[PDB]
Parts: sequence; C-alpha cells; structure tokens
Amino acid sequence: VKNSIIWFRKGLRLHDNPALLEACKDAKHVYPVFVLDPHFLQQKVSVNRYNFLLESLEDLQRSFQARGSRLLVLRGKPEEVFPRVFREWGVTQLCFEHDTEPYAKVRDAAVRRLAAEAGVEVVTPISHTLYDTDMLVARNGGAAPLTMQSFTKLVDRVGDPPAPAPDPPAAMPPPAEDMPSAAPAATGVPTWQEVGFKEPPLTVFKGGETEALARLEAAFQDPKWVAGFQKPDTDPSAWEKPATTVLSPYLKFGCLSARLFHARLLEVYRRHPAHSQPPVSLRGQLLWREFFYTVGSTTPNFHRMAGNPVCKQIDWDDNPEFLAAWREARTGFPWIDAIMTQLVTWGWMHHLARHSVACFLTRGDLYVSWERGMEVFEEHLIDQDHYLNAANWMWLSASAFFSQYFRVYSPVVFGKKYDPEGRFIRKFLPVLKDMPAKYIYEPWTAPLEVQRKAGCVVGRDYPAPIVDHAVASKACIARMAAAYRRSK
Ligand SMILES: Cc1cc2nc3c(=O)[nH]c(=O)nc-3n(C[C@H](O)[C@H](O)[C@H](O)COP(=O)(O)OP(=O)(O)OC[C@H]3O[C@@H](n4cnc5c(N)ncnc54)[C@H](O)[C@@H]3O)c2cc1C
Ligand SMILES: [Cl-]
Repeated sequence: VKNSIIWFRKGLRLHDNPALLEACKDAKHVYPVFVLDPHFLQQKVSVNRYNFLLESLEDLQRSFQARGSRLLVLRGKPEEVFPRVFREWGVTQLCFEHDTEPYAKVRDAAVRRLAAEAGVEVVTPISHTLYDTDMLVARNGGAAPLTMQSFTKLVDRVGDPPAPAPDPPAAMPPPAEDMPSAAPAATGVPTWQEVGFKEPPLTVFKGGETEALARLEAAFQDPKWVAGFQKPDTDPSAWEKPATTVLSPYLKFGCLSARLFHARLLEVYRRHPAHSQPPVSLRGQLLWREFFYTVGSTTPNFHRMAGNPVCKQIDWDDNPEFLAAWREARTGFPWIDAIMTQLVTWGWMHHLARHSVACFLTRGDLYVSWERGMEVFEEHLIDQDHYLNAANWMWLSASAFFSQYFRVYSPVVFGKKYDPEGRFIRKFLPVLKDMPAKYIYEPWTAPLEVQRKAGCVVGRDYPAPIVDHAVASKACIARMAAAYRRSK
C-alpha cells in the first residue's frame, strides 16, 4: 500500500500543488506535514511575519479538515523528525515543492539521503516559480541573464509558463488513527503567544490561501486597471487602498500560485490588445520575481557583498548612529520616518516607498551598507524573500543591476508630488497631525509659533534632520563616482 507525506515549507496552498496531487494519487493515507522549530526563538523575526505564517497554516488546517484530512505541525528539525515518522507511518513516498534557497538546498539534500535509506521515494515538482529556473539557464547557454531586457527575450522564446495544476480531490486520504507522532495535542497550529512573542501583531494583511485568492479576485474586478498597469506610475503614499496588488506576502509563502496569477493575466491581455508590456506591466512584475530567482540561485554569496561576483565592492561606512536613527524612524525627515513606521507596523510598503528609504540609507544620504538595511527589512517585512530583498537592495544601492547613481531621491520632494497634504505622514507619524502642509515635509522650517500651535516642537516632540540632504547627497554621489572608477 501507498502512504505518503506532503511536506509544506513554502507553497502553503491547495491550488496548483502538484506535490500534493502526486502524494494523494493511489494513496491509502496522506500525512500533510509542516515542520516547526520551537527553538527558532533562540537564534531576527518580527511577530508580523511569523503570525502571517501561522495564519497561513491555520487556513491550510481548515482546508484539510473540509476534505476529511488534517494538518500536522511536527515540532523539531526535519533531519530528526522524518527518520522517525518514516518508520512509524509506513511512508513510501515523500513530496514537497522545490526550493532554491541556500539553506533549503543543504536541508533538502540530507532529507533525501534519509529517505533513500528508508526506501522512501522523493518527488519534488517545481511550482514556487513560473519556470524551471535551471531550465532557463540551460536554454540561455548555461548562464543566467543579467539584464531584464535579455531575460524577457528568453522567456518569450521559451514559451508560456506551465499551466496551474488542477484542484485536489474533494476528499483526501486521512492520516492513520492512533499514530503517536500524529497526536493532535502535539501537532496543532500554535498561536503567536505560545512561541514566545510578547507584543501583538499589528499588520492588516492576513495570511492564508483564502486571503490570497480574495486579493487576486479583487485586483481582477477591474480588468482595465490590470491591463493598463504601469508600476512606476503607481502611488507610494496610498495606504487606504494601496496602489498595487499587495500579493507579495502571499507569493512569498506560496499562499498564491505564480502560475495561476500568470494564467489570469493572459486571459485579460487576450481581450485587451493595448495592455501594458514588460517591464512595467503586471506580468512584468512576476518576471522581475522570476529574474532575480534565476540570477540569485546561480550566484554564490548573492545575499552578501564580499564574495558576490555580480555585486560591486563599495567602501560603505560603519556608522551605528545613522543605522539606529534610520532603523528607529527618527531621521528627522517625516517622509522617511513614516515609511519606516509603516515597515514595523504593517510589514509592507509600496515599491517606491522602499526606494526612498533604501536610497536614503545607502547611496543617497547616510552611505551605510545595504547589508545593514537588508537585515532590517528581513526582520520586519512580511513578504521578505531571500533573493528579492537582496537583489532590490543591490539595485537601490547601485551595487548591481543598476548604475545611475546620479539619480538620488529627495526625502523632502519625492513624497510631496503625490501627497501634498501629507496624509500618509499624519497617519503613521501622528505627532505631526496638526502641522500645516506647508511644513509637514520640513517641520524644522516651520516658525516656532507654528510648531507650538501644532504640538510638534522640533527637537522635543520630533527630531531634527540628522543630516542636511543637500550636503549628504553631494557627498554620497562623489564617493559613488570614486567607487565606480576604482571598480574597473
Ligand atoms: C529595498 C527593497 C527590498 C525589497 N524586498 C522585497 C522582498 O524581500 N520581498 C518582496 O516580495 N518584494 C521586495 N521588494 C519589491 C517591491 O518593493 C515589492 O515586491 C512590491 O512593492 C510588493 O507589492 P505588490 O505585491 O503590490 O507588487 P506588485 O506591483 O503587485 O507586483 C506583483 C508581484 O511581483 C513581484 N515584484 C514586484 N516588484 C518586484 C521587484 N522590484 N522585484 C521583484 N519582484 C517584484 C512580487 O512578487 C509582487 O508581489 C523590495 C523592494 C525594495 C526597493
Ligand atoms: Cl525626487
């Protein structure tokens, strides 16, 4: 008889899950497993992202209960848990989605070697990305494309992505009863209070496949908006209704299928011949995701500067004061401090909002290494993706993929073009809620009478700007030019 395990790590969904379909096919018992490390708190991670993962597991649990099954949250590490449950559950086949992250490759290798010892077949379909990213490299001659212009030419010659897999059966084979490692009191989905987190989550985006599908349908309620989508024209100061899809935390955890997303975009594009094209279109945004996965997975030390071949070695400063002020949202620039406040409260910011604070920290004003900023984003971002965060940080720091270091965003002017009243600032920085719009982006320029009228005396209620942009900008640019000449 066939008893199988469908191992969840990413791909926290039931739709377009070929690993789940193979695990259920001709199976008497199916053990849906997510492996949790309860000492992951002795190692970094905000309660916002970890609760998003927990809500995603709860959604999977309710979805499995509706089909006569159950989600098992096994505690411990994979290398110690699987050799036990292989013999206990009579497992003959192990199934999980392919992953290309460095720790995943080291982890999945040992798991496979442990399965071959137990006589367990391992099935690992590709479903987290649009294509077999190792196939794109081989199709291109054996190296990853380093520009989006050439990558888009490759995917057009490769063809349409594989279509999404059908939905699993309305009923699935349940786990066998009275198995000790399957005891419900030891395999339930924990809450954020039981894993050690002491402060509650504040983000407004809920995890789970159900929410991922609802956000997808909501974005497709207006097909003209999807067809004419242009990423650089979207509004970074929009928070009540964000200007983009906000599907990144669901695509990160695999709550939403990228191939399903891509399949729905082609349906709209076929009936809208004037639809936007890469790199600005919605489909182009998925290609940016696939692009950085293709390069990042084939580039050693991709998340670091030293040892990274595609990354420029720049003599960034070691300034713990600029990092702390930027990290704690007290730079003195309300546009920057509001975005960093949205980071710690929501775990998500608009793409151009991240451009502002990444440029401010790195090549624009403070000249701190993008590795330091990447560490801060990885902690608070609910959509933190190993390859995407690092690639866009090297982009904004002009260390890879991007070279126009003379283009420096203004922490004073950039936001005023969209939100002249500072509604985005007043929402996240409530201490500036009564400051007139003439000085909301420059509170230090307000007369002292006006500062007292608003209850925001610069230096007492809100900090003074840690740097003068005009001076700090002309100093980072000059050092970037020197770095770019010594970069050969
Ligand atoms: C410094 C910096 C760090 C970033 N860190 C990450 C990260 O760790 N995780 C993350 O998901 N995004 C990250 N990005 C990308 C971008 O800011 C977000 O992907 C985007 O804002 C998410 O909003 P959305 O889902 O509405 O995007 P949409 O505009 O709706 O795009 C749709 C999807 O395409 C992908 N996508 C969009 N923009 C990019 C991009 N520039 N690069 C790669 N894929 C993209 C995402 O999967 C996104 O969900 C970062 C950007 C910056 C500037
Ligand atoms: Cl600007």
